Amino acid sequence: MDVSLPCIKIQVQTRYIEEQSNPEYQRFVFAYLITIKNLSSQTVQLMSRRWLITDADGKQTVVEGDGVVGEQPRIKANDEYTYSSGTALDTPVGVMQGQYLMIDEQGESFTVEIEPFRLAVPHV
Amino acid sequence: MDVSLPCIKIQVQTRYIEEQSNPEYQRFVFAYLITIKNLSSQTVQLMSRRWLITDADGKQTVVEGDGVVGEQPRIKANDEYTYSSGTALDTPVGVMQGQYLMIDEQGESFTVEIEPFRLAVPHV
Repeated sequence: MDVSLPCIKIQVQTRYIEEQSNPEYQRFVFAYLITIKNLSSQTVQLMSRRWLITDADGKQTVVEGDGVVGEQPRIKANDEYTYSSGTALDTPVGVMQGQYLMIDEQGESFTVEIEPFRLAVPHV
Repeated sequence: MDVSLPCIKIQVQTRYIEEQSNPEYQRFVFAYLITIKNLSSQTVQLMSRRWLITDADGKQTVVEGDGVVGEQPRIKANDEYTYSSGTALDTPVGVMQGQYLMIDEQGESFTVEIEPFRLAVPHV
């Protein structure tokens, strides 16, 4: 009957933290706030994460581990989980992309892609 | 920022077609009815498909082409598209899995995985 992977919708908002940064010393600090909405009919659980973080010059770093912010959130159908974290770059703009490794209700592994998004100093 | 690919829910029901089959001659025919639901907030379009069909003895076949049933359905948010089609195997059971290639509202490509489902003679 269901033959699609559980639908997980991810949104992100970002903000440059001027109070933690030092442009002079090439240190640009960003905060990110991420919402994970379970759009499937089962409860799912975020087990681990892997980030690929690229600065504006193209320098790549990998950051992985279990959970987000120290936890493995269990998300019911039609529920969501939000958290925030941060990264520092050597440049005023950069990109993060990666994946969450989740499990479904039967303890089955599935990977969820976090599409690339930009980190940027204000530019309106 | 939405940073996951559009959520597309695929469901399926299959049926063995006794009138089209000939067990004596090892010919087993199944029909399949697929519903594709747009759970994102943009209009998407299904452009092509690719199937891997596996019979109960492991014999594999690939079937691919543009559209489904001649069409490239344009599917709005919270609408759905249903079609049926059919496959014949040498064996009373087998498996189908594959992919749809869709485009999003900006006309970007994304692949939707159709997980394995079984085709089977009735066995209740």
